[PDB]
Amino acid sequence: GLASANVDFAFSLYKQLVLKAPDKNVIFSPLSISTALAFLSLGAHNTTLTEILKGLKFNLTETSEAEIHQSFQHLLRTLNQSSDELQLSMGNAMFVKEQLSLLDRFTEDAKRLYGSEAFATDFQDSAAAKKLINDYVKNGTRGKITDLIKDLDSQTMMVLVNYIFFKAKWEMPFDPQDTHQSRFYLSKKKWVMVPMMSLHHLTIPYFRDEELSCTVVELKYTGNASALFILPDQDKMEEVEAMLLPETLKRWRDSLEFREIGELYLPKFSISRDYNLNDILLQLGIEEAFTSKADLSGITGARNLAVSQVVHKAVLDVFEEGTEASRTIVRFNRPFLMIIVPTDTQNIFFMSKVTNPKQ
Repeated sequence: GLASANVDFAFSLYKQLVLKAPDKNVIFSPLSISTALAFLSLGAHNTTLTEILKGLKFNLTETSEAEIHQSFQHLLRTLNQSSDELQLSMGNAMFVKEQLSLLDRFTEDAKRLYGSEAFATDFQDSAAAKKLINDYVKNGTRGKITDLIKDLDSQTMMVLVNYIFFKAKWEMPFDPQDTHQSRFYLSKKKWVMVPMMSLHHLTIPYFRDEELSCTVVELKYTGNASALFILPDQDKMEEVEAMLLPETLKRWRDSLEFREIGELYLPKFSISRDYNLNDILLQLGIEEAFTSKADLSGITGARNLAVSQVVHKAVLDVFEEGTEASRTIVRFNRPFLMIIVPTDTQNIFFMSKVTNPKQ
C-alpha cells in the first residue's frame, strides 16, 4: 500500500517542481522526501497530521499513521540490510530551536525508527548557524554535498534538511575508453558540448510508445534496483509530462521487452541541485505546519514551533561504471527523464529531468 502512495506523492511533487521551473534541470529523491515528511509527521497532532497524511495520498480510513511509520521503518531496515554492491545512503535530519526544549522521547523515537538525530541549534546569529549546519552535513556524508543551506532568515523557528547520495554500479558497465564528446541538442537549433558514453551489441529492455510519443529504456544496477530512462521525441516532452502518471509507469514496467539494440549513447552527467520545498509543499497540500499553527506537540509538547525551511538536495552521478567512476540506435542527445526504481516493487528512489547536461 505504501508503494503506490509514494509514487503518487513523488510524481505530484515532480509536477509541481516542473511547474516552478519549466526548463531547468530537475533532480530530487522521492524516497528521501517522503521519509522526511513522515519524520515531520512523527511530531504532528490534531489536523496537522491529517493534512500531512492527506499528502502522499494516504487514505486514513483504511491505513493508520502507525502502520505507515512501521512500513517506513521496515523499508529503511531492508535498504540498510543490502550489501556493498548497491548502497542508497540517505540521512535526513531535523533541526530544533535551542531556546525551547526538545523532547527526549521524540529524539529516541527518531533514532530508533527513522535513524535521524536532532539537537538544539544555536540559531542565534544565523550567520554562525549556517556554518554549524553546513559542518554537520559535511561530517555526515563523505563529502558529496556541501553548502546545503543557502541562507537563513533571522529568528527561524525550524529548518528541515534532507540529503541523499546514490552509490550503484551498472549491470552493463560503460567503457570509459569509448566515451565521445558529442553534441547535446537543447532545442531544434541549440546544442551544447557534453561527453556521452557508448555501448554496442547489448540487450536491454526497450519500449517505443507509438501512442505516447516517447522511448523508454531500462538500465539495471548490480543490486536489486534499476533505472528507467525516458527519451521523448522532439518537441514532445510537455505532452509526455502531461500524460505522465503512475498509471503510465505501471504500463511501462509491464511492457519492458529485451531488444538487440545496436548502439546506446548516454550523457556523462552528475546532476546536483538544492531545492527549498516551502512553496512546493504549500502548493502540494501541506500548509498549516508552515504558518505558525503547526501544532507539532510531538516535537516539544508546546506547539510553539513551525517548520520554516524544508530544503532538499539530491546528488547523483551517472558515469561509466556508476557513481565515482575511476540495428536499433538510441541516442540521448535530447532532454530526457530518469526514474530509479527497484525491480521487485514500484518505489522511486530518484526521479530526474535532464535538459542541459552542462549544468
